[PDB]
Amino acid sequence: AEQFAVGEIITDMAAAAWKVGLPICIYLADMNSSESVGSDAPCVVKVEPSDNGPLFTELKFYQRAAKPEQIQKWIRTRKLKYLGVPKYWGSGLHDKNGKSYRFMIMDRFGSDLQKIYEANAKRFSRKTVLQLSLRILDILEYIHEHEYVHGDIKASNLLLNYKNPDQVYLVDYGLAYRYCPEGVHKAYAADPKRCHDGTIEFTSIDAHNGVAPSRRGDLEILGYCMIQWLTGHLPWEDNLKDPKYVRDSKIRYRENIASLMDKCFPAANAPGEIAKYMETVKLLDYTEKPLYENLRDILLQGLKAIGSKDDGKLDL
Repeated sequence: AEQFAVGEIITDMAAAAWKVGLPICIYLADMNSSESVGSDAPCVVKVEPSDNGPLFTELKFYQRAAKPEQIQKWIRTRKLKYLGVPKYWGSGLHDKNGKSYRFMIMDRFGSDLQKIYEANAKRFSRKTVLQLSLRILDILEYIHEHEYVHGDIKASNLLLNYKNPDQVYLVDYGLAYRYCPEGVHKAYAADPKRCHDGTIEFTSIDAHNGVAPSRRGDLEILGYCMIQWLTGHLPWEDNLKDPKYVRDSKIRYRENIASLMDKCFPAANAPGEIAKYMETVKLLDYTEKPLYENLRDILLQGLKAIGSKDDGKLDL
């Protein structure tokens, strides 16, 4: 079922016109023109059945949090170079072959980080890991301040800007969670209308305990990615078919972070900014607002330690 005739012009709810291209159900897209949509198209159009739950969830997040001017204004005020939240360009409803579809136009990207990680024999340098994590912290602060948590940070959800390999973006908000609607934090409890536990090797202890994801969970997920990226491994990676095992290790390692460091890093040679990062996340209550700038400054010490600085170079 081809949802679009290639090269057709579609108009979104605000009457903005777009041309649809070849796929990369996501298709290359661009502004309406006499010219065809090329391989170097700046946008993609995602189309799903109108009854698809995740697309609606993702679209609401994009409308609410990723308006182009909204993002630019944040970038300018917080004095960032960029912000890795993809931009929302429009959406609508598309009926084809007697069925109803929903579509959304968003930024197009280059490679995901997982392909790059694997091509590098599953290692990122300390430099690369710290630079990635600083920008992810910028992203998490932004979405958290707009009432959402992601719940599933990982390399395959991190894409490079297709025209700038030093900018990384966090994608996939189909199972993102609105933890703070109208400024009222969700209680420490399960959400019946939510099925997802994240990705098993990276997910939060909260998620393992069947509680809705919150801000501390996102920072914890990022913690586990940092270790994975630095070392090629997590301690519980042998037994991911048993979520009981994975939660148990996580809980015990949270209780003793030095033993996590000893386990994951050689000898007596563990990067202290990572330990400090995890110690800081461990102190967070379920409903508590992280001190994002403190977390960034902890990472900045890692860079100072290795003879570098936050120069924006991901060094991939």
